[PDB]
Amino acid sequence: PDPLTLRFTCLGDRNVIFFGPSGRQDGFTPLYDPSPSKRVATVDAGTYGLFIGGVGMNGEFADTIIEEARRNRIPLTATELSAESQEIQERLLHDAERQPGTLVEIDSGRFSRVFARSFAYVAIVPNTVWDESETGKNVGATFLHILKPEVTPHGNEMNDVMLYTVAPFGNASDSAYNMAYKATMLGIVGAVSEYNKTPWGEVKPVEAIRLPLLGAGHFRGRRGLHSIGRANAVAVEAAITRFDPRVELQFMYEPSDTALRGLMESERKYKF
Repeated sequence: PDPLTLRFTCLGDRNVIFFGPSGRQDGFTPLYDPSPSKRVATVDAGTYGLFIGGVGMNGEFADTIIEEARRNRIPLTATELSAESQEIQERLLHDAERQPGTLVEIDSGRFSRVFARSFAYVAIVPNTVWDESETGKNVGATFLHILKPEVTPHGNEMNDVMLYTVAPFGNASDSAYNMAYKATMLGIVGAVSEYNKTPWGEVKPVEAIRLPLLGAGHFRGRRGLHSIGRANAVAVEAAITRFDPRVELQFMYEPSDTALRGLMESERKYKF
């Protein structure tokens, strides 16, 4: 996948990477590289039920974790990972909702074979400023996990951080959709910002985040991809402005290049 790099003055003159098509179906970008130069945390396009598994990118995350587990000789099945990830992330979201804008935490490594430590963060309490009936439930919920070495992709120490986030369903009205999308992006960037400030951030910082086009695929419903590119672009602008982060942004590939086009439009709008 060609890492196309473009500078954005609307994002404080930051370089953003937009991976081109890979050899895989629909040019799907790999979750993690076998030989990374920096610590990239990839953001799982999560489900409203908060499990790791199933289909789409979420399924690829599960397959990757399970394959590495089997490789390192651990009895980990799809149902184990689905249920455990679900349990941990349900509990953490409850804690996160008690204290919006704060990074909450539990030592999952004490009882898990997959997760060493687990975090959560919400910019806005779900179902308060929008209705979960149109967006889906647990929208904006953002989780960050330090993976155990025995499930770390490609067995590389630098690939042992992942994120998991829940995007708004596309059939939500524009007003609610855009608002939820921004809240979600704030959750991602806020979680990283807050996490890098902790002692864990001294040892295992997130130096870049690899993002899909959130809300795409199965979460689209009837919504047009253009409206999603714009929602993402504007959400990214607000998040960068809020946290002014050092973290590098990378966007995974999908055939319509909507993530790129949305931000190109934001750049054009900013520069004129």
